[PDB]
Amino acid sequence: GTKITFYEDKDFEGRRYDCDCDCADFHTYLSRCNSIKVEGGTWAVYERPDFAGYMYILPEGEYPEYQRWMGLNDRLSSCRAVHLPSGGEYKIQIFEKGDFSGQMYETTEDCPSIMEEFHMREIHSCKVLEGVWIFYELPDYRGRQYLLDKKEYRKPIDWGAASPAVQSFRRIVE
Repeated sequence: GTKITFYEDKDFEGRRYDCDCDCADFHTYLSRCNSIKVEGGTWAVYERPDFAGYMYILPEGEYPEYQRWMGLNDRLSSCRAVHLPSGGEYKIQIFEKGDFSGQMYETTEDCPSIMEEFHMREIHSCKVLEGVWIFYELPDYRGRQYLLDKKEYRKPIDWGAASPAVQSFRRIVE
């Protein structure tokens, strides 16, 4: 199936820990993480146990330093595999105001700049009609990441955000 390997040092050195299912805490086994190998699927990794703190999405690949997953540092301690619905597609509605109000935009495409495409820098509510998406605080898929996995989000706290700042978003594809 899918599998992720965490290493305490850069370049896949040092003690390691392997997962193939969700893990709410691996701090018992690894006190830091400086490189990751992801196989067979896409994973969400979290700064703190029980899927809290900053989140980073990692598709299949080798990550020999934390910068390669846009990490802030080497502090990671939980992870969840991102399950994509079989043969599914992607559609999202974004709203200018809370509770699905104000100006709406509906799209099936990745958006590297919400300002250039939709002339907004904030999203106050959202419906994911199909698929799984990532919201980013900054343009070009940078900053805080938030995982939006298919259905309704009345307020930014519902996707884990303390503010409505979103400036790019994209689909998690196979």
